Order: sequence, then structure tokens, then C-alpha cells
Amino acid sequence: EGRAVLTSKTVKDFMLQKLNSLDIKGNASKDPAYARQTCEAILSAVYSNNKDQCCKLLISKGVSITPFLKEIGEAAQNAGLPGEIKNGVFTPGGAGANPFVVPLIASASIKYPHMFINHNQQVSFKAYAEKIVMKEVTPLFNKGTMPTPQQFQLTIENIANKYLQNAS
Repeated sequence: EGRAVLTSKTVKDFMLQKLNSLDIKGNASKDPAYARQTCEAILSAVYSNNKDQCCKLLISKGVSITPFLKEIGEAAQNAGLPGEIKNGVFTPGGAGANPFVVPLIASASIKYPHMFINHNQQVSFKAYAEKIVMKEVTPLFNKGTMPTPQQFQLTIENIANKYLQNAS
């Protein structure tokens, strides 16, 4: 959108416009490499967001997300995105901070200084930013046997949410 107030969904909107114009699938369709980095890294993004979102509150309890990372790495292994592994733990190749949300949020961090001013706002910004690409990435999971972002995210979130609670 382009208003002097926007509210409710401003970046969310420009993030969605970027998301739409990011055509995570069109590039996965024109770029067979892009698809490799956008099909495995999308669910590895949720994987990583899981390790980011779950570990975010978990690092506050002083827990251990590695075992949970091991679980999203399962989904990340079973989903077809491998790359890291250690003491009975594994992680998907592109287990960074999301290849689409990074610049998607980087754009909004560059674009929306107002909404990204608070250190705890751009981190949460990428949280619903990963939820939108699931509409763009979903279709890359249709041309094969890959899980959807929502089916995989829920199964992942389910381990973030499982580690999330933990008494408190």
C-alpha cells in the first residue's frame, strides 16, 4: 500500500507486495537453482524460524533447542532439505535466517525504519513474514512430494510449541 498512515498492515502490506513481487515460485520455475534454495530453505526457514522462534523464548529459560532443532531437522530431513548433522542432530542446508524473509524483512528494515525502530519489532516482523511466503512457497511443494509450509510449519511449530511451553 502507499498511505501516510497505513496501520494494521503497512509493512505487512509492502512485505506482502514484496512477497508477491518476490515470486518465490516464478523464480523456482525459471531458476531450478532458486527452486532448490527456495523449496528446501522455505521449510528450512520455518525450520530455522522454529529454531529462532522456539529458541528465542527458550534461550530465556536456558533450555536446549538442539533436541528440538533435531526434530525440525527431522521434518527438514524428511522434507528433503539436508545439510548439517552432529551428535544425533541434523539441520537443513539453507538453515540460515530464511532466504526470502531476510531481504523481505531487510527491505522493510530499509523501507520501514518507523516499524523496525524497536529492536523487538523487526524480529517479530519476520515472524509473520515467514507465514506469508507459505502462500508463495506452498506451490513449490506441489510439483513433487514436499510438505506444504503450513503442514510442515505446524509439524515444526509443534516442536517449537512443544519446547515453547515447558512448564513456563
